[PDB]
Amino acid sequence: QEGLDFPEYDGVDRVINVNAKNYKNVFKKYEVLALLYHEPPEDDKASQRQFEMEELILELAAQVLEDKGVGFGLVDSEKDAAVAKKLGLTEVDSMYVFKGDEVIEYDGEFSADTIVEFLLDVLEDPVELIEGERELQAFENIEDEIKLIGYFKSKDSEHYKAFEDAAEEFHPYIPFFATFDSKVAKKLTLKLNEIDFYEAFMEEPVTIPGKPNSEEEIVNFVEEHRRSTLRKLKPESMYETWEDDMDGIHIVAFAEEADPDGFEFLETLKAVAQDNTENPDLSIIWIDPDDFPLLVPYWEKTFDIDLSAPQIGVVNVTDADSVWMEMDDEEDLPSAEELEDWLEDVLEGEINTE
Amino acid sequence: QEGLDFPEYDGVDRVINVNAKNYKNVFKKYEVLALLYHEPPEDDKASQRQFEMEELILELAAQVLEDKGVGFGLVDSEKDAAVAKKLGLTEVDSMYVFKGDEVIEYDGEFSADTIVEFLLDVLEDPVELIEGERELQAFENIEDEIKLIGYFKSKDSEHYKAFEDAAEEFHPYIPFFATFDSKVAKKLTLKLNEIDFYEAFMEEPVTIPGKPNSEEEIVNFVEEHRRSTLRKLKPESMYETWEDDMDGIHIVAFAEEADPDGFEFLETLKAVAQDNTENPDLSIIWIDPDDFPLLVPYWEKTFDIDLSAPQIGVVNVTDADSVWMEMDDEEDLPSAEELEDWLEDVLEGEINTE
Ligand SMILES: [Ca+2]
Ligand SMILES: [Ca+2]
Ligand SMILES: [Ca+2]
Ligand SMILES: [Ca+2]
Ligand SMILES: [Ca+2]
Ligand SMILES: [Ca+2]
Ligand SMILES: [Ca+2]
Ligand SMILES: [Ca+2]
Ligand SMILES: [Ca+2]
Ligand SMILES: [Ca+2]
Ligand SMILES: [Ca+2]
Ligand SMILES: [Ca+2]
Ligand SMILES: [Ca+2]
Ligand SMILES: [Ca+2]
Ligand SMILES: [Ca+2]
Ligand SMILES: [Ca+2]
Ligand SMILES: [Ca+2]
Ligand SMILES: [Ca+2]
Ligand SMILES: [Ca+2]
Ligand SMILES: [Ca+2]
Ligand SMILES: [Ca+2]
Ligand SMILES: [Ca+2]
Ligand SMILES: [Ca+2]
Ligand SMILES: [Ca+2]
Ligand SMILES: [Ca+2]
Ligand SMILES: [Ca+2]
Ligand SMILES: [Ca+2]
Ligand SMILES: [Ca+2]
Ligand SMILES: [Ca+2]
Ligand SMILES: [Ca+2]
Ligand SMILES: [Ca+2]
Ligand SMILES: [Ca+2]
Ligand SMILES: [Ca+2]
Ligand SMILES: [Ca+2]
Ligand SMILES: [Ca+2]
Ligand SMILES: [Ca+2]
Ligand SMILES: [Ca+2]
Ligand SMILES: [Ca+2]
Ligand SMILES: [Ca+2]
Ligand SMILES: [Ca+2]
Ligand SMILES: [Ca+2]
Repeated sequence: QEGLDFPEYDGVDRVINVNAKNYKNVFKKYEVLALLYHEPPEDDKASQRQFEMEELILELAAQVLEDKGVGFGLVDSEKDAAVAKKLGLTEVDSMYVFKGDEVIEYDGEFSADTIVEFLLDVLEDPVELIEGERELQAFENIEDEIKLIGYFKSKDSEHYKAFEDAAEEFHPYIPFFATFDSKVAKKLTLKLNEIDFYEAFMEEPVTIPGKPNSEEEIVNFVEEHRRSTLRKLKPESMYETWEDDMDGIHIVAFAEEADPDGFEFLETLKAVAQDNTENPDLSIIWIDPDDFPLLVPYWEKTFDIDLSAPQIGVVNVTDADSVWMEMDDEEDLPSAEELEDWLEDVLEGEINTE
Repeated sequence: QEGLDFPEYDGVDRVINVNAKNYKNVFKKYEVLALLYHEPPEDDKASQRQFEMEELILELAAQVLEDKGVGFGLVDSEKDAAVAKKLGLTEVDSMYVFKGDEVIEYDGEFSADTIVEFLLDVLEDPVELIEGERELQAFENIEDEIKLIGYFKSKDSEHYKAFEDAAEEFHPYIPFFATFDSKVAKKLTLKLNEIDFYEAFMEEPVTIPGKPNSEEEIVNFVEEHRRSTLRKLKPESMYETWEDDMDGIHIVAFAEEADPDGFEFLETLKAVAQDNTENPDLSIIWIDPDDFPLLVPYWEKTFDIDLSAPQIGVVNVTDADSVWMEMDDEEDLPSAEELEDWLEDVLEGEINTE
């Protein structure tokens, strides 16, 4: 209770419809503005209470973040079509966050805490500094996300400023790090103004060519290397990741990292992904079921799998049709060779959902 | 949406009031029964709305976990005082989970996902086996919670069965591990029938004396060593931890593990905690603000601290009055000796909230 009191919605109306009349003043009122771009709801009671539930979630987030200068609004895809075209709102059910000169699309779990955590991340500065051996270890501990790190003279360096400009383009989904510490740069093998790109779960980085790097060179490189061989599904971006597949067919690996059997399978998956990381056609989404408890019974019934054991399979996003690697039980995990056999069969189409 | 469809409440009334007339019927209907013990809500509209919101959270959890044999019910502390006393429901706002011969008290964040995640943990078996070096590594990776591991001949061992009996008494809050692997036991330095107790964040375990250990011997040891020197606040048990104050105060350390500065402060805190782990009067609650986004603005306003930087201080649990260690900014972290001197001043009353 005292010192540990979750906020409860006070009923004050803070999330309003944004339209051609007020959108210019609403932007002036709030330093950071989050606009949910939505289609008009249907009269169905299941979709009626659904839409009212969404706005109340934004109402709680608006209350929690009021003092930090964050505002929330709603934009109707039909009623406010001219406003949506002017602002760049194009994907229904996405929430567009306006910070400075940037527009950030939120396409993640629509819950109050996930949205507030995301907005708190948006409020942070886009570049994290690294100085000393212990901060370097914190950088090295990052593995489940893409990361960049550059070595510059100081914050006054023109090349640091270009690095920060590029960081703003991907904020807050890709952490950018900068060091002015020559001893840190030496251990990372970074020469002056060099920037290293670390693919998720990869040990070895890729150095951005053509140093020093303009904002344009960094942004183009990151866009070219956007898709990791192994990606971890995260609530803040779960629908963006789920929708980011060419043929709507995912290789999905379920592994509970804290469980001994899940850990064993995760080791093999990471090693295979590392050994095959140059394959431009291989991409695997790792889901830790402990990150999505409300989806665990849904997954087990829809996929006909037991999520207390590791799994890897093929999922068709059209109708959740799926096929899974055969294991006798949790102790019959594939070797790296067996896993590589199975992935090659999936890429060739020999193993499929159809 | 297909493959990533969060469940929505279907309006079916699955959570009902459990009273002296129906309580035996309800226990018979469900394998596992979770009963929320609550006072009657106040009659004003806001109090009524908040109560209906909490029951809808339970209705969603009951819908998600219906096929797994879980049911939820409400017990009124005024209307149902007799049946509450008979069932051992004594702490208002606690949810008591009945599995087998055990009653598990839930005293954590009242959210649908946290509750469903907790119930899925309850449904798991209370002892996890360790076999092989890679599963041993998974055990060694556990550090933010108390863990026990024992070496027995097989599942048929009388001493394994006593170990499993004791595990059920702390399920699912303290993971119990067992190995029948002599190679794993040798690495852990476990002799046959020995049980090692690992306090959270400690590198060295404490062997339970008096092997072979009966259930009562294990339960008494764990209860006597229940409070770690450094314990992490977790949503599943946040109120149990917060209500376990030390003479009306908590020493609270805010540190974001993923942030380089939070990581640095966390290293020092873990080292000081290990160096002072024998002091029974020292206990520190580590809060990672990334784990409680909905409480971050509340904390910054209530404690008057900047949660973008690491913090440690004293919090009075009666009125949330607080005092915090002064640091210029996130780079002005205390050394291990400075942190230990500050903790000593707190334990002597030289630093206090009054
Ligand atoms: Ca509250
Ligand atoms: Ca509203
Ligand atoms: Ca969406
Ligand atoms: Ca831009
Ligand atoms: Ca989308
Ligand atoms: Ca954060
Ligand atoms: Ca700039
Ligand atoms: Ca730009
Ligand atoms: Ca981020
Ligand atoms: Ca290099
Ligand atoms: Ca260049
Ligand atoms: Ca999108
Ligand atoms: Ca595909
Ligand atoms: Ca297991
Ligand atoms: Ca196992
Ligand atoms: Ca790759
Ligand atoms: Ca979880
Ligand atoms: Ca195994
Ligand atoms: Ca096999
Ligand atoms: Ca099929
Ligand atoms: Ca749904
Ligand atoms: Ca009901
Ligand atoms: Ca409670
Ligand atoms: Ca309580
Ligand atoms: Ca949540
Ligand atoms: Ca779990
Ligand atoms: Ca037994
Ligand atoms: Ca017992
Ligand atoms: Ca647990
Ligand atoms: Ca030993
Ligand atoms: Ca004994
Ligand atoms: Ca309690
Ligand atoms: Ca920092
Ligand atoms: Ca720093
Ligand atoms: Ca201790
Ligand atoms: Ca978080
Ligand atoms: Ca204040
Ligand atoms: Ca100082
Ligand atoms: Ca630092
Ligand atoms: Ca002293
Ligand atoms: Ca005071």
